[PDB]
Amino acid sequence: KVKVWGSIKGL
Amino acid sequence: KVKVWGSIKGL
Amino acid sequence: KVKVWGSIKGL
Amino acid sequence: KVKVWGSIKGL
Amino acid sequence: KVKVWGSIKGL
Amino acid sequence: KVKVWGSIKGL
Amino acid sequence: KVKVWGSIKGL
Amino acid sequence: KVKVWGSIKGL
Repeated sequence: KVKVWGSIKGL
Repeated sequence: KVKVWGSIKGL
Repeated sequence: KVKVWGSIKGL
Repeated sequence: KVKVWGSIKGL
Repeated sequence: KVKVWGSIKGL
Repeated sequence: KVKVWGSIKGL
Repeated sequence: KVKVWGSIKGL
Repeated sequence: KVKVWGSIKGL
């Protein structure tokens, strides 16, 4: 399993 | 702010 | 599946 | 207010 | 697909 | 910034 | 075990 | 950039 997390830069 | 969360399908 | 949500800063 | 919603294609 | 919709605040 | 972490299933 | 890590380009 | 590294279990 590969987790993805964060926020889109500039938005 | 635009959040991102989940997992990569097939991994 | 990687979900995306929120709102654009400053708008 | 400008909302954002969806999922990243291919993931 | 990541959808974007709304209106610009103050305009 | 959207980060990724995990391991490939079955390996 | 095969680890996966980093960040998605362009985000 | 999403790096991958390790070894296959049992081999």
